[PDB]
Amino acid sequence: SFETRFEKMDNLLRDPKSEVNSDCLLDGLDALVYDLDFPALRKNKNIDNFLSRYKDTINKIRDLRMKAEDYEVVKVIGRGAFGEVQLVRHKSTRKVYAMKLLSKFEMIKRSDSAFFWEERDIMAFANSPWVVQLFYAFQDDRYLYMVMEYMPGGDLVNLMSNYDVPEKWARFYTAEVVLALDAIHSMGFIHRDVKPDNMLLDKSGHLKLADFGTCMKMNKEGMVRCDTAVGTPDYISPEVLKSQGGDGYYGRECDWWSVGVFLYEMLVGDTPFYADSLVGTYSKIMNHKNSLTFPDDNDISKEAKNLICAFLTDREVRLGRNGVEEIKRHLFFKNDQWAWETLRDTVAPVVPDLSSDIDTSNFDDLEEDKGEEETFPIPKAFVGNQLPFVGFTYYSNRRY
Amino acid sequence: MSFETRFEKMDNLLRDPKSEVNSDCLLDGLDALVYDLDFPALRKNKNIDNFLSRYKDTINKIRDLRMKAEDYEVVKVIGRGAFGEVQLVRHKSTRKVYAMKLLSKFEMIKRSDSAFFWEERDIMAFANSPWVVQLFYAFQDDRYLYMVMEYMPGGDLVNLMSNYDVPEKWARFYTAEVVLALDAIHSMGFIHRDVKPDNMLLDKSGHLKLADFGTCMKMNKEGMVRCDTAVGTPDYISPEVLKSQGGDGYYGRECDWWSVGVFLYEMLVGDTPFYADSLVGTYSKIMNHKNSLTFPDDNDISKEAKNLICAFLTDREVRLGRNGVEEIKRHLFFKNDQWAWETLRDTVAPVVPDLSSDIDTSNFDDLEEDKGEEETFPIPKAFVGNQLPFVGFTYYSN
Ligand SMILES: Cc1cncc2cccc(S(=O)(=O)N3CCCNC[C@@H]3C)c12
Ligand SMILES: Cc1cncc2cccc(S(=O)(=O)N3CCCNC[C@@H]3C)c12
Repeated sequence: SFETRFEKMDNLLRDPKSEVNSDCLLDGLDALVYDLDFPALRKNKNIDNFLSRYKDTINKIRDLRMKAEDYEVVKVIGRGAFGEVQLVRHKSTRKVYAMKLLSKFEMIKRSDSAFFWEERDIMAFANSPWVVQLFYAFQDDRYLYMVMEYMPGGDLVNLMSNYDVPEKWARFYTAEVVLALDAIHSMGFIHRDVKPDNMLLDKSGHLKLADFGTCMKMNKEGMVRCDTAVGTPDYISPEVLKSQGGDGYYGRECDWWSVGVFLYEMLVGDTPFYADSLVGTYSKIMNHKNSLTFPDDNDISKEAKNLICAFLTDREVRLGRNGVEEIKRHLFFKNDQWAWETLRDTVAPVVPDLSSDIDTSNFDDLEEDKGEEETFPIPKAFVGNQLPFVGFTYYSNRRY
Repeated sequence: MSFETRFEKMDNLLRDPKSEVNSDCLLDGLDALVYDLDFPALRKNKNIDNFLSRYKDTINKIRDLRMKAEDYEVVKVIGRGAFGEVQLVRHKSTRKVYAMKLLSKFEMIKRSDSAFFWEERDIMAFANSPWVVQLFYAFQDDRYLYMVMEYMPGGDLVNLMSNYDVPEKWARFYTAEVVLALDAIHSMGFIHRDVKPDNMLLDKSGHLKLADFGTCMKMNKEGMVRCDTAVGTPDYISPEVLKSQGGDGYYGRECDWWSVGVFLYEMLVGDTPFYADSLVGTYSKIMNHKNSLTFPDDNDISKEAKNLICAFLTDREVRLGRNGVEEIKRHLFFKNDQWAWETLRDTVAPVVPDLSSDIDTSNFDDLEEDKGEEETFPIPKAFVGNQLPFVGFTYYSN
């Protein structure tokens, strides 16, 4: 019909998940103008006319869309591999966020993933108390921007470094991680990178999973086919570490192995497979059968040792293989202060004491500025470097 | 300005029909970029190959839902333009009848002329005047631009002048309707620059509308325009525009009234006042208008008609219409006892067309057969950009 078509079209223009909604269409034009405004291409008639035809229109567009100078930087609080994360306040709304930056030139310069899509999709739609929420995402010719909620409590690395964690606490944080990963699994994802660095606490002291740069979608059988290893040297599982072209076909059990490494560190004080070098940890992990030993100290309860061992073993025997419910039924979690279905409603072991909306005490000092980072080379001919990052924007068509 | 304001100002721009960043214009820019990149030589670049591979399923579906050419059923060819034919069509779904104009993209690029359609698209779409032919829809593909307009069943004034010896009473009516039609186009801020019977069409009631505006321009601060172009049909073109060969000339809107004087002269005498065999001879007679403008040895033309034709066919600085349009209306030639200006298009027309159906094309002569195969674009080796001058043309109505 003539109306059914006009309707179907209006869906693809509004739906927050359309490949061509207002966010994607306003980006596509913004990408073209950016990737044409070079004197070596201005010699072409069509390009020179097009840029002069849209010059006044495109400068009005960029002044109205969300841009970097809309935010007031307060302090740098994190360093990612591709860009820093800074505590900012929106100049107009006065609201405080944690803004993440991603250098476009850097990611294009050999980072075989285009990973930002998976993290943008989860943090924006997950709608879970265990997942850090993405509020806005925008871009320009240099960086990608991810405006997320600020976690004032800090990461679990900072907590472990300033405390000797007792079992009561370890039980709480391990249980909150288990529910956090089960929520990510329900979305159809294997995390592949579970570690304290990616765990942050809110203003109440409860745990959330920040960063999802290594998340991948499971198939119908619930497995993942990968030819290259992914993760962190200490927390990586035996099957993900030996990932090769011969197969490389693992399930979600690898995530629970990392939770066992996480529990071991909170009690013992060190990683279960520490070494003098980095490549030593590798041999120690592949030989987990004989290398996994607890130090001579009576303070690790029988149950704690049992769970850590139930996680740190071969995939086929490893606990958590028959669903997440057999992990929750474990005796280590058997306590008398909370229940699973009401855990994030109970009072946290360490409640943070904050002075203001911008209290950054739980975050160690960084440097700021660094000068100016070099970006893409000025094109001689049409390169089209913004085409990969088209439609990353999350502003005009957000889900409410 | 607040954040709630900045967000909403942006959101309104995607629905505003006058906006250059409206939803249809943004959809054009993506539709275009896929055409001007999908060549096996440019697939070597991965940023392009990856961009095209993502929007495959998507851009194919977009080009399927939007208004396309096969949505209309062609009934008969009724007109021919420089860049493509104009055909009477019926929309297959709504069953409504329109006159659709076609413009070959490749042709406009080849002739180095792809910046005139904007002025006509803007007027016919927003003019909202009984004197202006209305544009309902405008869409495109990789080959032509499309302009869906209201069909004028009355035919052009050329066909009327060829089948009748136009009496003064009629000439008075049609000249007055042109004067009001041009005054409406002037109020929008435009000088027409191309007033002739070919561009005048009658509706089903027999009243005049200006169709085709492919040479209109926006007037500057003093209400004038500086331009430099060639000459197409110099029979109606004024002295000032002819002296503007280069861009050294600044002319006002009084050039449009000169053409109205040529229009009145033709309706009565029977021929153009400065006609010649060659194109350079027509020009020479226009420049020497003080001596070439004459009248036949038959006093069929009244005193008033002679006066008005002379008041229009003189130097710009003395030409009638310089001191506004009101001094033209006050002229004694128009002094009649049939109508008044403010109610003219409500009176009965001198020639009311007799129609048989919604597709009666009797007032339009049959048109040959173009037959000439349209040439296509050669496969690029770099970025050519043969779609950028045609982004933002698509337009829908409510
Ligand atoms: C400090 C911080 C504070 N508040 C919210 C955050 C949301 C995502 C990431 C961070 S972050 O910790 O800056 N961050 C990115 C740097 C790489 N290391 C992983 C880690 C999760 C936040
Ligand atoms: C026949 C016709 C019939 N109905 C509506 C029309 C609207 C615009 C142009 C035409 S048209 O006359 O086809 N036309 C274009 C060809 C060049 N000459 C100018 C003239 C106005 C219409």
